[PDB]
Amino acid sequence: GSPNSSPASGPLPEGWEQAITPEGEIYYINHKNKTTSWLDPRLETR
Repeated sequence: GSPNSSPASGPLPEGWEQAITPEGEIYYINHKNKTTSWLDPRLETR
């Protein structure tokens, strides 16, 4: 969905980038206050 279909249904807004910890566990990074959280992705779907 290059044009948008994909980076629009599961994008990563500035302040929420997905990555992996040195341990290898997958988690989300909050650059807003430099903190680590395991809460569902940005959009998720509350």
